[PDB]
Amino acid sequence: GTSQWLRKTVDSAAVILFSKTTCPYCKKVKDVLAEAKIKHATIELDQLSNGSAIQKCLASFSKIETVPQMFVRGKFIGDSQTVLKYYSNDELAGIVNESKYDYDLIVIGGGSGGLAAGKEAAKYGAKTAVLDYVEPTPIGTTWGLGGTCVNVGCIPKKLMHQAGLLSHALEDAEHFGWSLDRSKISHNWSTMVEGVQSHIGSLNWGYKVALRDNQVTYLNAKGRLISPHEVQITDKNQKVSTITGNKIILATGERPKYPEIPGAVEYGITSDDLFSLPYFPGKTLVIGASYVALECAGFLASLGGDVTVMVRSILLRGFDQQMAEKVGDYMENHGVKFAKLCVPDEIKQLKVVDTENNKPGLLLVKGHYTDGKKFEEEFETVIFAVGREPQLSKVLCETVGVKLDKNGRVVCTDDEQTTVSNVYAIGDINAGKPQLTPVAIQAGRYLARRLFAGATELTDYSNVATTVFTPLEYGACGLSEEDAIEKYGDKDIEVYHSNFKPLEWTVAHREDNVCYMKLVCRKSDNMRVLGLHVLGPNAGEITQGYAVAIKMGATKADFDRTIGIHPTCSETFTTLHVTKKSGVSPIV
Amino acid sequence: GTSQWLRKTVDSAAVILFSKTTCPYCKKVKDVLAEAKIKHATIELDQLSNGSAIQKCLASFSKIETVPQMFVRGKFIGDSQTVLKYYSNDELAGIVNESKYDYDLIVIGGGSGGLAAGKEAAKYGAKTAVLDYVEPTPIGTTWGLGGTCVNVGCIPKKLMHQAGLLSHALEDAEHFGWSLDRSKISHNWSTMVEGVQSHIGSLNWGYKVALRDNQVTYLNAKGRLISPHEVQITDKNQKVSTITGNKIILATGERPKYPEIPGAVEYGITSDDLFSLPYFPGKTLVIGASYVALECAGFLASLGGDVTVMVRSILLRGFDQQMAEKVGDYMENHGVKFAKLCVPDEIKQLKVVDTENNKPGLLLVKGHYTDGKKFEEEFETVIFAVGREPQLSKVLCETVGVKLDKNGRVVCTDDEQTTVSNVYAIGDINAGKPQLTPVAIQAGRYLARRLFAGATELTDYSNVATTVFTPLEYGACGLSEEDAIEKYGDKDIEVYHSNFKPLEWTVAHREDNVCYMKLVCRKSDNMRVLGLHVLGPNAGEITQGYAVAIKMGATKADFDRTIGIHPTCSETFTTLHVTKKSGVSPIVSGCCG
Ligand SMILES: Cc1cc2nc3c(=O)[nH]c(=O)nc-3n(C[C@H](O)[C@H](O)[C@H](O)COP(=O)(O)OP(=O)(O)OC[C@H]3O[C@@H](n4cnc5c(N)ncnc54)[C@H](O)[C@@H]3O)c2cc1C
Ligand SMILES: Cc1cc2nc3c(=O)[nH]c(=O)nc-3n(C[C@H](O)[C@H](O)[C@H](O)COP(=O)(O)OP(=O)(O)OC[C@H]3O[C@@H](n4cnc5c(N)ncnc54)[C@H](O)[C@@H]3O)c2cc1C
Repeated sequence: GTSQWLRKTVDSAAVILFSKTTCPYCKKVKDVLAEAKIKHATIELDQLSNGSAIQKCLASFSKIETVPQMFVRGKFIGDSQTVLKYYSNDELAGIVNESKYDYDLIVIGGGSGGLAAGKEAAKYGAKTAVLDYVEPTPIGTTWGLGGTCVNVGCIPKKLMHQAGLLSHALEDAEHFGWSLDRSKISHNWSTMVEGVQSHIGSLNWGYKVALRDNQVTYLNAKGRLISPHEVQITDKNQKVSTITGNKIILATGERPKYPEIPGAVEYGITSDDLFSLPYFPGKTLVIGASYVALECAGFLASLGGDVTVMVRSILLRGFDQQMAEKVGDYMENHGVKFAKLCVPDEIKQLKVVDTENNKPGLLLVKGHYTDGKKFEEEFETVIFAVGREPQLSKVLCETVGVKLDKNGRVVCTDDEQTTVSNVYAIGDINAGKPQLTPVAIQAGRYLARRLFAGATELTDYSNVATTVFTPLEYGACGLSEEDAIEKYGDKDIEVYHSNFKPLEWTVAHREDNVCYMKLVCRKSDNMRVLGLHVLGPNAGEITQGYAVAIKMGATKADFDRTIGIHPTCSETFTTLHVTKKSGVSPIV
Repeated sequence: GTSQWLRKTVDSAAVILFSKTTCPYCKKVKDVLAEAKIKHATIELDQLSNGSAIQKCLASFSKIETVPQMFVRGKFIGDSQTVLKYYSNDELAGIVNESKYDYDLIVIGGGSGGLAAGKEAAKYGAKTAVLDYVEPTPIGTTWGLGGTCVNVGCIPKKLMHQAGLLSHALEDAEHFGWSLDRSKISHNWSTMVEGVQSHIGSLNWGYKVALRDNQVTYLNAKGRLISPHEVQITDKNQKVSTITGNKIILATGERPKYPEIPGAVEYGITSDDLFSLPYFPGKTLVIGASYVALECAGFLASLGGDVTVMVRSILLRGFDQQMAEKVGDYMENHGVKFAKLCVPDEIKQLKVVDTENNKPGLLLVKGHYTDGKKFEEEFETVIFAVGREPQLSKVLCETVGVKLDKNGRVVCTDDEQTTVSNVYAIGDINAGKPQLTPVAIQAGRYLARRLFAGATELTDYSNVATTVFTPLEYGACGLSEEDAIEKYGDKDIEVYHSNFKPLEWTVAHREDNVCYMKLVCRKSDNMRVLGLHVLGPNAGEITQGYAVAIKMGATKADFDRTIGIHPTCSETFTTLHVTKKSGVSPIVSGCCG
């Protein structure tokens, strides 16, 4: 067992040090490499029960069995004696840097997973190179280091969500005694975008510098994979180059799909454009039903905008449809108009964008309904939230032969390994993995540890909790009710559910029976909580804690035994009693 | 033992039916009892691991082994044919009403635990009586059914807390692009208390109906447990009677302590008085350092008040002390003055409460410091929050023999049983139990079930999560740091921790590195999470979910495995790596990277 583990580890590590805490020579060397500013991976043999047979199995690599044993890229370099010998002449900084390639690792793409990976690898020695190029949107939009989430994703999305939530905090303030007129108050999109952009702006820098502070060579270059070890980089002005790499990680992410219809690319905008947009979108049509679509439709509405969402079939496909229904309903009951069962045929420009005045154009959206009826309306802005796609034909020469799936995504074994043994893929592009930022970060960190630090641990992609950040938030962990029903059958699935009202809402004279949560369990299995769902404020803060207990395989009995914190939204989980089969109402 | 149980179920349950889920004549008997509006507990034997043992063992009460078998108050009343025979002759509703005592249960205290228990026992066919009487405070303040939490506790507490959060959310709006100065806006306290009371009003009524709906006899009366089964009662106009009850539930709650100093009861108020006070408190002094003390100081400050807090010794005794300091230092930095190491000596009236203008008085607070300096300041109102005492001397007639402890609290077994074998106490009074609402409700329900439903499960009192609702909230679950070391030794205790900033706080320009969270773990036992602590927004919402995993015995490995939800405050618990004994600083370096 250990024979194969050790065979892969030393071969792939850049700067590694086998050691004991119990061996004095081993700790003395750690002191030296520290004041020599050498980053190395430390395997501690006294803290492992696979280790009993390592010193004996290091005879095949260096013909010795004493600790410490420092390796550099598969080949041995020396123990306490040879390390100090190489130190007292400045020769250590020259020996560690010795490399078969330009870099131990090249990371193509500087987004959530990309950056996370490069930063970790560098910690254990790897001379790392992270490449990031942002390709302009049709209309011309670009941004700094950080990837999707930082620049055009979670960060702006949630700050804008926040601006939107505060719209109703202002309303509620009045009921709680605060003497302010909500009617007289308005929102300045422009002010808000400055705020948001300024934060993103400082995040771009944070990263840029973070890589510097980690001996990670950051290049603002478009990377192309020409051969299993060679990456072709293009700079800000066409100077083509070819750095070599030992390990390759593909972390290039996705971009927003445009529907294949006239006028779309020319007059329509994606989420890429929305977050840095100079002027308030105005009367807006969102075309799509992804969490991206409803999130954006949701915060534009809250900022006093005229918002329509065009929906071809169902909202939030993949998500639990009872909950998606309740999400959509909340939004409809609050001004988001829906064009149900409807597609766009074309987008025609009625009016151009006024820059000198900072105001949107007018656009005409021609489309049809399912029953063939026409659709025709004028919108100031058209936003296209119809899925995202990886564009790896910009990154991969087919002649390297990295296998892509039915829809253009890197097919990987469970170690994020591609069909090409030194090439790896993480994040949004790794087929079948949930497409979320902590998922990519985790995937990346755990991969760096396996490659350049001899770790075993794999990234667990199951029961990864999510939050859709709509006007009323939706938090989820585990299977949707319908999925749970297909897996272990209807008679096996019990659903304990309930409506609830945040105490903050009572005085504020908001809805009863609109906030809602449910637990989806499997009775044959002790009533195992397969799935947790909640619609209400701070849904993500609510959900996060249970994602742990679910990972650990919680049952309904666990939830019951746990005591509530009062007054909170989240507690209502701890005292759930009404099941769906009983037909009893879940209202208060 | 399996038999030991059965005896306990037949002798205690008001109305119980023994059953199988598959047996058609059980289904018929069930349906029949539902149509005749009869409430009963049920035990489905086909889903009890000791099933065939209990069934054969039933013969000692009924003489039969068949199902179903109906029992009322320990009297076996018949098989299917017998019970069907009773149903169409309509004699059934009278056979369940037959009882030796007036009620199967007298609950004394219509508060959190009392109501919770009341409603629960009632559902299984136990005849139930909830007693509630609200003793007015010194200045003469009273409220309706519900208890402390409903009228003068959690509900008004967090509602006022919410109003304090809105203050800072008005500042925040401006940065997020909204058109308001929030520098000229003021807060109208009169409007807020109308709203807060309006709600407590509807909860008063709500709970009253709830009891009636479950056929619980609600008496707005003072309850004296005069004998093991006798409860003497005084209604609205000193008219006395007596009612009997098989089993008694004490859930009388505590009331706020006062100091032994002149002027206190005369000129000062307690939290009971605060949440209905018609005038704005004005320059307020809060004497204490309990969560009530801090919370009330917190939102009063935020609501535009001049607030000083006099601490005898330490902030939040009982709570992890590192967390208590941070909690305090926040409040100080946000305009809450603290007279530290300080106790009051007396209070004197300088102006009388203008009760026709909605304006406070003026009070002289003479006090001395830990060393001598003699403290002496004026305050428009003064609020005492020095802990809360049980008034069992007002309820429990001495001659019964129910053991109280050092502090006047009912000593119970871990099945809530007092020294008098049929009397139980639950909630704030059950000594040495965490004094919280969801505790008092869990205790009540679980008790009611054990008795009248034949359940076995007790209330788990270990690792109960809390959240102090100060300006920046404090959520906590399990052992403090000074207790994890104190019990398992420094060498065993590994503390992971980290500062954080809400993404919401960035644009709004609030503090980086004031929010803090930590995980007190134990090396030997696989890094078992013994404690979780969090200072930051929505701390209640954050903590709750983890209190479930903590319960099941969570290890750091478990937090590590779990993916974060981005962007949330709570997610910082999943990537914690920095430890204390390794020396690395908690501070989040920058907008990271
Ligand atoms: C509007 C929106 C909101 C979202 N909200 C959330 C949320 O709230 N919570 C959550 O968990 N997730 C959210 N996500 C998803 C999240 O953004 C992704 O899961 C995350 O970006 C995955 O990171 P990645 O490294 O795989 O790809 P990316 O972050 O996109 O990184 C890829 C980077 O590589 C660059 N690149 C591409 N090709 C090359 C090449 N030729 N050479 C050099 N560089 C290249 C790209 O420009 C890009 O910057 C949201 C996504 C969107 C679109
Ligand atoms: C300011 C404040 C804030 C709080 N905030 C929280 C919080 O945020 N979260 C939390 O979990 N807990 C909180 N608590 C604690 C919570 O209020 C108590 O833990 C809970 O109310 C205990 O319920 P109980 O049934 O044991 O007592 P109570 O709810 O007080 O029930 C006692 C009731 O019985 C009545 N009574 C007394 N004697 C008799 C008698 N002789 N006959 C008939 N009736 C009688 C009393 O009038 C009273 O209404 C707070 C407490 C206070 C004071």
